[PDB]
Amino acid sequence: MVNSFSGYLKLTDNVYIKNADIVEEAKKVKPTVVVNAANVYLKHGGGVAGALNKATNNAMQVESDDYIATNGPLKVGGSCVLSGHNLAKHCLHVVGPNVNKGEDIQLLKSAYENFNQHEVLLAPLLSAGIFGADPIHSLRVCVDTVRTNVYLAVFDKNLYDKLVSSFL
Repeated sequence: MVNSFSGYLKLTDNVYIKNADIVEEAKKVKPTVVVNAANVYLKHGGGVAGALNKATNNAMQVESDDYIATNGPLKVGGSCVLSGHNLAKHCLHVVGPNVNKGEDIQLLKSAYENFNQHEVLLAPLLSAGIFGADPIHSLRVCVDTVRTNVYLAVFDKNLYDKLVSSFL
């Protein structure tokens, strides 16, 4: 079905990419699902998580603290669905491995598998940015793992251009 995502470059049958600030893109589109680059404690301090949480006026963090108090930490490679607040219907909090914590990059595939539970998502590249993985690798795993329709927002223009120009 037609959707309102605009200005994306089509990489494959199901994967699209744009140089965009995921906060602004979520505010404009109000997608059914926005993906957060979460950690196991849902402590949304920085990176994508800090930015999304700030845009919710800390409501995402308040909700997340209750989630953790009830359920305990997520697994690396795991996820949970919480409110999307003012950004989306739902936020899919997905934990990619953090290379700066020594976590196994193979868990990146498991992390992306969570996307297949949703027909359409707005998402960042998992484990990129402050999580320390190579974004080119993250994009490859995304394309080779996600079968549902995923609209990727890449914050940095230089990285966006490199991701497009190196894509196989």
